[PDB]
Amino acid sequence: GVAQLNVALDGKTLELELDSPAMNLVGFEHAASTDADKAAVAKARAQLEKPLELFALPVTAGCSVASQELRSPLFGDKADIHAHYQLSCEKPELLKLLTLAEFFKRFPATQKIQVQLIGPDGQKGADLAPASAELKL
Repeated sequence: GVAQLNVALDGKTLELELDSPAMNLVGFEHAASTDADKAAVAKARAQLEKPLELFALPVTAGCSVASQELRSPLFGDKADIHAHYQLSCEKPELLKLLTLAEFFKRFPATQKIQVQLIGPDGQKGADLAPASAELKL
């Protein structure tokens, strides 16, 4: 139950890249057949489309979404989910702490998240888990 997250904080710009097996987010590795499959896909799509909620960005930072991409056949019009987010924060000084607590609540099949961070300070790695879901930005 292992996802990657790449974070990049340069000034106003916050970039988030999630790479996860479909299993963690949707509950299965096939394309969507049954009603129960189509409803799990739609629940995951709706959640991944609200990144300020899923990554619990603090409202005080003034974060807004400039772009977001879901790359998977599950989310196209016709075995890995990629989710790319470009955010812009009016007060990025207030981004002190990234919490994946909400990601773990909304996708409880995710047991561990490997985070890479890149910032004016350099590169930083951490393994996050429901137990310790926080990372100093």
